[PDB]
Amino acid sequence: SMKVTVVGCTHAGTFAIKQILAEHPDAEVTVYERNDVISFLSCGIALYLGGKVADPQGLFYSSPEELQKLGANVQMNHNVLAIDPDQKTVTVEDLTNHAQTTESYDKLVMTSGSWPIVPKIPGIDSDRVKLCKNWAHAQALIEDAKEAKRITVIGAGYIGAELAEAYSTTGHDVTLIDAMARVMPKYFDADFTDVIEQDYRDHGVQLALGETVESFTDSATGLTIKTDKNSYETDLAILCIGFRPNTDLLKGKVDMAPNGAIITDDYMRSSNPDIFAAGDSAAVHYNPTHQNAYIPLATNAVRQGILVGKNLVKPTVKYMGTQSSSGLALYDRTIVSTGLTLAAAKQQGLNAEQVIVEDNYRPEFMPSTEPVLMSLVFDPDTHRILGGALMSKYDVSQSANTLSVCIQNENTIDDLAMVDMLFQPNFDRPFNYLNILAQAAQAKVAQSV
Amino acid sequence: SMKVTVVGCTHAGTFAIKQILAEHPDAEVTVYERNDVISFLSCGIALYLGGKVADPQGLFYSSPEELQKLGANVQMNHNVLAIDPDQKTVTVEDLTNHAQTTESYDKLVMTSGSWPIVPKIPGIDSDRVKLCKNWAHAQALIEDAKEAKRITVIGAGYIGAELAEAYSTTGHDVTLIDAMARVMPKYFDADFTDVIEQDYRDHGVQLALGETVESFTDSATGLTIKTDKNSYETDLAILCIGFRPNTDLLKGKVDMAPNGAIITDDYMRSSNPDIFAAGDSAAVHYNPTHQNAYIPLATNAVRQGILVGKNLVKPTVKYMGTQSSSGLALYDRTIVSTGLTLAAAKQQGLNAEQVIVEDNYRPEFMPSTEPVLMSLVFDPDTHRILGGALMSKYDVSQSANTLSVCIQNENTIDDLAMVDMLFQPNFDRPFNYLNILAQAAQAKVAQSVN
Ligand SMILES: Cc1cc2nc3c(=O)[nH]c(=O)nc-3n(C[C@H](O)[C@H](O)[C@H](O)COP(=O)(O)OP(=O)(O)OC[C@H]3O[C@@H](n4cnc5c(N)ncnc54)[C@H](O)[C@@H]3O)c2cc1C
Ligand SMILES: Cc1cc2nc3c(=O)[nH]c(=O)nc-3n(C[C@H](O)[C@H](O)[C@H](O)COP(=O)(O)OP(=O)(O)OC[C@H]3O[C@@H](n4cnc5c(N)ncnc54)[C@H](O)[C@@H]3O)c2cc1C
Ligand SMILES: NC(=O)C1=CN([C@@H]2O[C@H](COP(=O)(O)OP(=O)(O)OC[C@H]3O[C@@H](n4cnc5c(N)ncnc54)[C@H](O)[C@@H]3O)[C@@H](O)[C@H]2O)C=CC1
Ligand SMILES: NC(=O)C1=CN([C@@H]2O[C@H](COP(=O)(O)OP(=O)(O)OC[C@H]3O[C@@H](n4cnc5c(N)ncnc54)[C@H](O)[C@@H]3O)[C@@H](O)[C@H]2O)C=CC1
Repeated sequence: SMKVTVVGCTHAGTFAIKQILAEHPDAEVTVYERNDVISFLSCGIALYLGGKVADPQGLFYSSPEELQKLGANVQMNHNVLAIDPDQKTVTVEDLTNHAQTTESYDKLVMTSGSWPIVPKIPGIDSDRVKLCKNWAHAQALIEDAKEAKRITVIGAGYIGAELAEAYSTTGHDVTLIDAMARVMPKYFDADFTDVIEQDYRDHGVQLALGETVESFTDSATGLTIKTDKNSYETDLAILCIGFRPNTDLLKGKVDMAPNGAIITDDYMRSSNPDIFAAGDSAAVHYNPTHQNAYIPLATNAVRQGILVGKNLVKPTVKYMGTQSSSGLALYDRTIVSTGLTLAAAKQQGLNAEQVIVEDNYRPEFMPSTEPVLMSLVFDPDTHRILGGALMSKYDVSQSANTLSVCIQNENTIDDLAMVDMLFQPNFDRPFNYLNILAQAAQAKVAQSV
Repeated sequence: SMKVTVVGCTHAGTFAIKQILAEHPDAEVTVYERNDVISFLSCGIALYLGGKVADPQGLFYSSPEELQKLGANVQMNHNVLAIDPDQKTVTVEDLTNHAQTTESYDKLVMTSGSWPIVPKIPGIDSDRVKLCKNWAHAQALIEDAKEAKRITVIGAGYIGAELAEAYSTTGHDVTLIDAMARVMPKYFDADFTDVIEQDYRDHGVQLALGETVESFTDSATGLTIKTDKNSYETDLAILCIGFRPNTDLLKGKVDMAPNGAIITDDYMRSSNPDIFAAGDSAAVHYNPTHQNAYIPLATNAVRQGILVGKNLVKPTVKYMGTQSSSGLALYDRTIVSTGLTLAAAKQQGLNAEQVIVEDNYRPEFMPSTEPVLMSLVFDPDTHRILGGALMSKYDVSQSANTLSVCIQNENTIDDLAMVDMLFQPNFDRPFNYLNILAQAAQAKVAQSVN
């Protein structure tokens, strides 16, 4: 029978394994994972630190026992040391007693994920510099937070943004550093991030944008962070400056993007037809540009894991690509986006324009309403939608998924301007705010004629 | 200059006129409207009666003066008496002095909308039987609600459902009657309406489903509504049993559906190439069946009005059809749908199956969460999505628009099962609840193959 080795098991491995066992229940699935847990939802770290998670065990949705019971041979506390695609073997280390074994496989599933970027900076080994990725890291932050009044968050991507918000609302003195000039520059245009930065300033967070850490130095009173433009004193520094694919086991053995992301076909197969990849080990197929990209999100892991299982024996279900839809909640605002920002489209040489629209999401005659700030990015010539974003105190998150479906189907601003959407004054004006947004894009293109 | 006559101006006429004047500023636009107002949002009636509207002037978004300022010749309080397409004339009555005039047109915009269905029943002329459509009706209801403790709502469609809830939450004794066995049968399947009906009962509303009124009889202490199965004593009856297209001016003169809805091409042109129709006077192109239908919603009026304006001279923008997406809020529940119910699909002989899924919309580890009851209706062979619905105390209304776009693009359950949707625990589980819904449809189709 078919022998399947799965390297790594947080989310992609978990979904791949369950899918493989459901659709090929004779297969012999072995999974290796360095940790002693699986399925930890790292989104819960900031939620716990912000006082929003009562029981942290609720942040796990599966377990080794569950996978074992389903028919998998589950090897926790094991570190895969080598993969030999020519001989189709893996060499593994039991972390409890150091014992090494070598095993054969017919199909290998590379769900080894990512690891935080850790720059080579003097002092980075300090006990006061911590990572924020897995359950081990979360437990350390849960313990440190009590004694750490002053917290420096290094990196203002999604992780840093959520941490800075969580610590600031729980009475800590927060400084937020990013190398770029704005917070979350990858995800929103300046009209959005200007508003978010002002929120941070209003809540007492110190912004240190356009700065890179040169050194960490311990002192009698805490940790000294020297940037190229300033020096900060802190009790705890959290490093969250992005992800690096954890794929060295296959470096030089399968096609990879420059950063090591495994390239796959539409069935999640690597350049080696017996080696699949899913999750943060793999590039995504990014529909707005029709290019490979590396934008690691749990949504990719659960989908690609399922596809590995469906395609393990022969191509069966095509990968649909992604829009990299994403969002978060900060200080009572919902902020969501999908596809390209205008900044990114222009940076990549694409033909792109944008409208920004601020409207109340439902009529003023209602008992209450809320402004929603909206962005639509489009090709001014083909009118193809390239991306969009929404921000409101009203929960507009579901509208980013509507835009995702629009992009998935290559819809234009003219489609979105008139496509049927319901009207009821509890929810919107006679035209939905997404119709209104696209109508403003029409008006921009028409004025350009 | 091109001469344009617009018959009727609540919403579709308003949007057509603004679009015409913007795209052809020189055209001479004359609009006739029976009432003395335009742009009244009838959705505000239930809201006002429910105590949710402070200033009812906020329920108007435009005005005769605004259209006049924009260049229209606005003839309020005028009633169009005749339309002769062969001669391209309209005959009109000034209601203030009965003066009639006849005018020529190059293009006519039929935005005459609809009127409530009023059946031929003994006693229906009573002062205690009221309509619930326009601003005149609203003002009458606002006055009478003060004294009438017992309200009978005749018709459990959207209007009736919202009225019953509005009156029930402001201290009235409400009885809700429908000829059909369920409330809102056109819009949701029984798993949803069973829940809504229980909601009405829990709030003291008396349901009289599967009953038709035989007579209204004034009695010593109120009005007696006689049905084929019971009798009810009320202080006010509201008749809201559907809309009829108000199209008699053109009956015999342009192709119509059996109920009088004007059939249009993809440019909103009637069978007479100089007469356009938009709004409740017109049929919609219903995408799930690819057939004409009559499902009057304000969403159609605003869209078709715009399209009339863009297509008045030459075909410029095609009509995309509709899924008839619709929904409402009742007792803290958001309830939305798009496309076909299972019941409707099978009543029309379509090949169709359904999955019902109830899940919390976001993870249980959050400080709160809410169940969402979901339905997906689909062709089990092609996998095409035919319709869907969601119900939750969390505001899931936007998800009905996601489904609408899925149907607009002829997407399948397999598309929806995997299409990219964001994950953040403030909003959903790793898979969005719409992904989860379609994955359950996938599981149902898989079980039926072996
Ligand atoms: C704080 C934080 C918050 C986040 N919030 C969100 C959010 O809100 N929404 C969203 O969509 N995404 C979010 N993400 C991203 C999401 O968590 C990741 O995309 C997801 O963890 C990737 O899943 P994965 O299974 O592919 O890889 P991983 O989670 O990285 O796990 C891969 C596993 O492989 C193991 N492994 C690696 N090498 C070996 C080896 N040689 N031998 C044995 N085992 C090995 C590792 O121990 C690891 O456990 C967040 C991430 C973080 C850190
Ligand atoms: C209580 C109520 C609540 C509603 N709630 C919603 C909701 O929440 N969401 C939604 O999408 N839809 C809702 N609707 C439906 C929506 O209001 C209608 O679809 C909309 O009014 C149709 O607009 P219209 O301009 O095409 O037609 P109409 O509003 O019917 O206006 C047509 C106009 O033409 C005039 N007219 C007719 N004949 C003549 C003539 N010979 N001469 C001169 N004038 C004439 C009439 O006076 C009328 O003003 C609701 C309707 C009602 C009654
Ligand atoms: N709500 C959501 O969707 C969430 C998803 N994630 C995703 O997990 C992955 C990792 O998250 P992040 O660590 O925040 O990565 P990120 O890619 O989202 O942000 C990294 C930030 O670090 C900055 N940066 C890079 N190098 C730096 C340096 N030397 N010094 C200072 N700043 C530097 C970058 O300008 C960038 O803003 C991302 O793909 C993220 O989208 C994580 C948390 C929440
Ligand atoms: N939130 C929303 O979308 C709303 C939109 N509307 C729309 O306005 C239009 C008219 O609204 P409604 O009057 O509610 O029509 P409707 O078509 O929604 O419902 C009419 C109801 O009356 C029943 N009925 C028909 N004849 C009857 C009879 N002789 N006796 C008793 N019951 C009878 C029907 O079974 C039906 O349930 C509809 O198209 C509606 O969708 C109106 C209010 C709110």
